[PDB]
Amino acid sequence: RIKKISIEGNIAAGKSTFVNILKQLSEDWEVVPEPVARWSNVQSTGGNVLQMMYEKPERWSFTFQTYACLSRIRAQLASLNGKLKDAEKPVLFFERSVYSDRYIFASNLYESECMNETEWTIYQDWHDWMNNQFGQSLELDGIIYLQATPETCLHRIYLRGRNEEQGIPLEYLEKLHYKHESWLLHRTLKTNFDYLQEVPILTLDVNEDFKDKYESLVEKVKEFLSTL
Amino acid sequence: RIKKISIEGNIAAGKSTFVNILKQLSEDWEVVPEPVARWSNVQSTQDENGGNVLQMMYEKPERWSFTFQTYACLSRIRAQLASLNGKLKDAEKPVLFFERSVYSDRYIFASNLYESECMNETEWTIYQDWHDWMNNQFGQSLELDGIIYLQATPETCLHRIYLRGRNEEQGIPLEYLEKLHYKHESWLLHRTLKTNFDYLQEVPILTLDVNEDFKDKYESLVEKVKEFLSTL
Ligand SMILES: O=c1ccn([C@@H]2O[C@H](COP(=O)(O)OP(=O)(O)O)[C@@H](O)[C@H]2O)c(=O)[nH]1
Ligand SMILES: O=c1ccn([C@@H]2O[C@H](COP(=O)(O)OP(=O)(O)O)[C@@H](O)[C@H]2O)c(=O)[nH]1
Ligand SMILES: O=c1ccn([C@H]2C[C@H](O)[C@@H](COP(=O)(O)O)O2)c(=O)[nH]1
Ligand SMILES: O=c1ccn([C@H]2C[C@H](O)[C@@H](COP(=O)(O)O)O2)c(=O)[nH]1
Ligand SMILES: [Mg+2]
Ligand SMILES: [Mg+2]
Repeated sequence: RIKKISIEGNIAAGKSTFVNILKQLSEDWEVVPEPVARWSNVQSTGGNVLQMMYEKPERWSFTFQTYACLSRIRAQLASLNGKLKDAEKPVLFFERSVYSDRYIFASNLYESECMNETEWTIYQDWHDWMNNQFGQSLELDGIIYLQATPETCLHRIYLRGRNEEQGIPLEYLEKLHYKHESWLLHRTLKTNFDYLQEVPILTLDVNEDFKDKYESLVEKVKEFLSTL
Repeated sequence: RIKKISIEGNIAAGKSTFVNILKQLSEDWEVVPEPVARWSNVQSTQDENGGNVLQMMYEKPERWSFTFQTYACLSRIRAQLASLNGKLKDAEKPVLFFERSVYSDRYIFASNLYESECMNETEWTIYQDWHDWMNNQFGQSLELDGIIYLQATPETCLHRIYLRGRNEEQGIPLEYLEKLHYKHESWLLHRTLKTNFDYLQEVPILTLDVNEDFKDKYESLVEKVKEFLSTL
């Protein structure tokens, strides 16, 4: 019975950065980071299935997207049962969606011919099902679109220095950025999950370095939150 | 209220052949076959010609062992779960026969493919958690009440595989069948296969020797089933 909100955007736009700005001096706010740490070592509930994916996508992209998405829905679900339901005015923020996996990233790869048509049918059969009983409660109350041009994104992918993702072309980020605008701005993107069409969208321009200029966005979120 | 019973055995032992003799036998009896149909042609799940993932897994197992086993298990979990909600729930002595359980998927077919090196370490690591957590979530509904093992020599299975005519599996070596036979015997007969799900060790099994052609001489066996069920 908490306000579940997704912090969405591109590769190193600054999601995890703002997620940690929000984790701070907000007792009624706790964040759920995408398991990009647990995708790096694949062990018992290591091996790098993200690097394997980035390396031979026309091979591991499917195995990966499946593990990636499962790890999300596992962590997301588990967070609420525990944590702090008792607090009076709670908000739980999710680094990425279960939807962004299927509709922006896994779709992207399929189109980029990394996912065999039959790999795509399976992924979808799987996803449309995982989010029925497990992603039942786990439904969204709002999405925060951290907008950043693919241009800055690329500099900030290096600025990070994550080696698996250093061989990323602007053209890739560019093709992602378009799936984003199509989903969260223009809203031309059509999903199987029909409630998602109506839910709110706070667009924030994170092109301008917000590391020590966070105080404005946080006001604009506190606003967006009063709404829901 | 619904008794759940697994019909287990090696490839082409006579699971469906046996399960259809019992489906006819009573009104309070119903079967849940394995979705080999949706594996042969992978479709978009529509209600009011897709690839063959089983053929893919066969011709190049290095590549489709994991992909198939995941789909295979999902489709099973999906199908089974569906049967319980069906209209036959209100009856006196209603049983359910399942063509293979979610345990044979992992502990026989998936594990062997990992032993045969077709599926890599991290491919295996992923499978297991997935199968664990997924199965554990909403687990109570699917617990078996008993298992029926249809015992046939790997050579009988090779004959029945040929008797069937499944193009894709017409290349299955004796050794493959021989390997799977050992994993069934280990689990369902010698009862030495340790599985994560602990309830299993306490479920009653009924082993039958389908080495002789039962399409005709089924009378003896059924009566055994009937009495095995009276003791559940
Ligand atoms: O105001 C900011 C926010 C982020 N970053 C850089 O952006 C990356 C962090 O982005 P993050 O991983 O948080 O975003 P996500 O990957 O979740 O999109 C790193 O390179 C940071 O140094 C930056 O330089 N200034
Ligand atoms: O006593 C028997 C049992 C089976 N079969 C044939 O053997 C093949 C494999 O049987 P089935 O599909 O039932 O085996 P399963 O794969 O279900 O264990 C089929 O063509 C059956 O008609 C047969 O001729 N006689
Ligand atoms: O559905 C997803 C989600 C994430 N990623 C990868 C992209 C990034 O390299 C890595 C971490 O995400 P960012 O925080 O860098 O966006 O996750 C995918 O490939 N597919
Ligand atoms: O978990 C499974 C289940 C089935 N099969 C294969 C073996 C058979 O060729 C076919 C199913 O038919 P029978 O098991 O009914 O023979 O799928 C597997 O490899 N793994
Ligand atoms: Mg990240
Ligand atoms: Mg069969």
